[PDB]
Amino acid sequence: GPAIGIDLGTTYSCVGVWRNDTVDIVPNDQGNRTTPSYVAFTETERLIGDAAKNQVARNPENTVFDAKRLIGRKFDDQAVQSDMTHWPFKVVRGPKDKPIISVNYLGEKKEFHAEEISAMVLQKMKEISEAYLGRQIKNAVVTVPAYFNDSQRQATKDAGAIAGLNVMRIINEPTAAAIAYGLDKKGTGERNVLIFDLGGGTFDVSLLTIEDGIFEVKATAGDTHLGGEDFDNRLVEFCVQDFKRKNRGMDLTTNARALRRLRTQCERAKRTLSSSTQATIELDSLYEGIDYSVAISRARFEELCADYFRATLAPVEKVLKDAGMDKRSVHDVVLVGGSTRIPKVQALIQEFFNGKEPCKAINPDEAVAYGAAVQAAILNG
Ligand SMILES: Nc1ncnc2c1ncn2[C@@H]1O[C@H](COP(=O)(O)OP(=O)(O)O)[C@@H](O)[C@H]1O
Repeated sequence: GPAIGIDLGTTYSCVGVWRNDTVDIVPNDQGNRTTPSYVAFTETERLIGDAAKNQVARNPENTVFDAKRLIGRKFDDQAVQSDMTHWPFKVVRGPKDKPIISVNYLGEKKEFHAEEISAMVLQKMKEISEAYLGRQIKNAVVTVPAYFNDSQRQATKDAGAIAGLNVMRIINEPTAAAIAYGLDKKGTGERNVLIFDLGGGTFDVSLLTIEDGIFEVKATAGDTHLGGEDFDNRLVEFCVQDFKRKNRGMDLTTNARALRRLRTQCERAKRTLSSSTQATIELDSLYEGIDYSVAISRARFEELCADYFRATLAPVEKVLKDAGMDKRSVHDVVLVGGSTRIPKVQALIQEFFNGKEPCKAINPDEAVAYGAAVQAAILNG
């Protein structure tokens, strides 16, 4: 039957399908083409995607996310132990050193492996595709980070099987993005491709070489805790200090609701500032019946996050340095990840590459799913 490509992302997931001999990226029921990689369990239901993410504050112990940071890893891994201190859900050690997520669900304690959480997300991507295409779907390519090891790959395949998918192949995220732009069929001889992938919570840079249409991952670098959320945090912080300055030292972070509402509008302000030079936050009855409003300029946003945005160019230097390649030798710079929409981030990268135009014609948070789907179709016939 038909085959699909799924980007199983750390914070968002995305699915591509084949209609009329081209690739369609599938909207979810919110009209969005990316679905949060969130699941939640209550006494009467389980929620996936936006619904799960939206109720996190009301049910934080049973709202699971970041499963991609556990999948295929061991419980006493240092990264795992570090991440566990920032998650409100419980993780305990299963037999054979396997992490187990423990939550409450339908009135009982329930245990899940990370691949079981990821299977739910994959099942959602499968369902929305089935509605979109009007048929049952089994065959899929699923993407993973280039640095994922054999155990992380197999656990991703298992998440596939658990969701009822026949995973024809697990391919690398940066390669899928390269495939989406046809880069393996563009020009003569050897082609050097840099993938710059800045998301909600992770940053990955990958340097690939293509020859005779064959992909080799030459070098990877990045930061697994830099992305869009950190930029949101900086906007929040600014607003908190502005509010004190206006209201005799009153701190808004003391109230939870005021923070959620503020964090919600900061995210929206950040998005708005990718296409406008000004954004407004205005929230009635924010803290102590105190109303709050502020005008935030793009320049101010760029200023609050200046260190972060400069820090994204260091992994670009590391992959090039590690591969013994000059930045001049890169033929395609590909922007992937929703945070690449930030004009300043695009300007920094373009400046680093001496004014070269990036490949950005495909939505950067859809490029991976797109390439996955091309590959699914090739493997499918
Ligand atoms: N227009 C925009 N301007 C700035 N940031 C954006 C915009 N659209 C999406 N983002 C950011 O993209 C991030 C999600 O990226 P995505 O690539 O979907 O995540 P993942 O890393 O899981 O693949 C979020 O932080 C979101 O705020």
